[PDB]
Amino acid sequence: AVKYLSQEEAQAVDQELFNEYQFSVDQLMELAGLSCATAIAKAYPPTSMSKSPPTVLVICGPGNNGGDGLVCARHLKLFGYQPTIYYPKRPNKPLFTGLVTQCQKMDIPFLGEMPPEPMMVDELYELVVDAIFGFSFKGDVREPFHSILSVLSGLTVPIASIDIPSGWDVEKGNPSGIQPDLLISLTAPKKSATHFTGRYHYLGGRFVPPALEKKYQLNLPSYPDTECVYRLQ
Amino acid sequence: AVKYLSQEEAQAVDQELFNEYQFSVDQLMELAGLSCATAIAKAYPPTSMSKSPPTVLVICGPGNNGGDGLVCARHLKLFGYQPTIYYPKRPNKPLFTGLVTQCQKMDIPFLGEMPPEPMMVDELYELVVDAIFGFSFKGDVREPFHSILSVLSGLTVPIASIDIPSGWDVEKGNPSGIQPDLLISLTAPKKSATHFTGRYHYLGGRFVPPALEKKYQLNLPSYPDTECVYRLQ
Ligand SMILES: NC(=O)c1cccnc1
Ligand SMILES: NC(=O)c1cccnc1
Repeated sequence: AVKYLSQEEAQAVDQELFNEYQFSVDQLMELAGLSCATAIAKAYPPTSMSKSPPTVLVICGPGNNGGDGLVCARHLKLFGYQPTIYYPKRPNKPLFTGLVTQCQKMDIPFLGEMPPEPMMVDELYELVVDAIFGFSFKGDVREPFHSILSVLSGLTVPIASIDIPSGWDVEKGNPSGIQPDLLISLTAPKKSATHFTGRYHYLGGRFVPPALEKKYQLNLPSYPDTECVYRLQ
Repeated sequence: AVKYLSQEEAQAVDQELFNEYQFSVDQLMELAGLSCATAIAKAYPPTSMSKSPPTVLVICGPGNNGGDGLVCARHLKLFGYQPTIYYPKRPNKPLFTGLVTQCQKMDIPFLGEMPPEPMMVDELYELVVDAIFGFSFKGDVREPFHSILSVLSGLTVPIASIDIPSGWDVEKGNPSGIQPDLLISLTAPKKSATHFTGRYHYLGGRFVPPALEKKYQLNLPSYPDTECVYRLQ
């Protein structure tokens, strides 16, 4: 029975990965990101899609979720998707700088603004990746995010959330939030992930050292062969 | 027809990845490394192996090949292998520092010395990963490497080379060198890889931007679905 994490649990575990075990943020983000694009490509394969190539909106927030998001975009390009990225609040740090520019020399479009009504989103993108807020977030959804979140939960087309449905109280979830169709739990799943309603819940981040796994008695599922994602249930 | 690279070609391409496209060395090394452990796990699966868990020697040199090597070790642990690492000449830089310590808190053994005769190697390890020298190397195999290379080409058990069979003149190859059974070409394959004799030749490093691919007219094979490795022929 794979454990779902308290907010403090996760941040400590995260803590070790950078502290004791010395994974750089570069490293794990790439894999977080790779896991994401993997999950998505599996969930919703291009063959099974309605356009060639299949369009996806990646909506990246200001912290790390954004990061994973950007990686994910780029791998999904590689995987055959035609992503567009909207990245409103960008911190001025080489990491995020780097990932942006990577995406840019992938001929990945960035949008300067969110289209205002969900119907136009639905019309321009087959899948929306929610890269806004992750575990460590603690309410106070400032603009423009409230406004995007607002649009998002109006969509017909499905949303893929990275780690957390943005704006779900990380433990509470949110009865009235956005209800994404795929939730890629990274590292371990989060208490909120029990409120998850949709059709795909992959786990990702094949990097937990078994010592860490036995520490925070995670009972991780065995990933198959060489995969970096596992479907749940 | 996938192009095999001149030494200068590769280093320029590499050059762009860090320059124009701004991939950090952290990033691409992880994927290089992940590709490697992938290739190996596929080539030689634990089920098909003779011990449980299947032992592997990873021999890491002083430059980047070593790096990929160390990553690879750790992913292969994750993949179900029981690797040991011998890492004689270690540069004092946080990158390599980091990867070591990662491996260490994976309960991965490091050897203090190379066992002297290949028969003992054969007896203690089912597969030897050659993480010594890559493309950019330019002869003058200094000790202890000549001595290890010497042991290596005496082995019964198979060798997996990362990017290059260490001590093959990167273009010439080496008729009388080590003759590894799996060669994981990273990014693109190298002129020497035409002299390759053994049974598995995977290509790896799913990160080439198609602009780069069209630039250095690489004609890369399409990786399947979400894989980070392709078997050749
Ligand atoms: N965003 C990440 O890289 C990450 C790292 C560890 C746990 N969860 C997510
Ligand atoms: N060692 C690596 O990360 C690498 C990067 C680019 C090309 N080949 C190998």
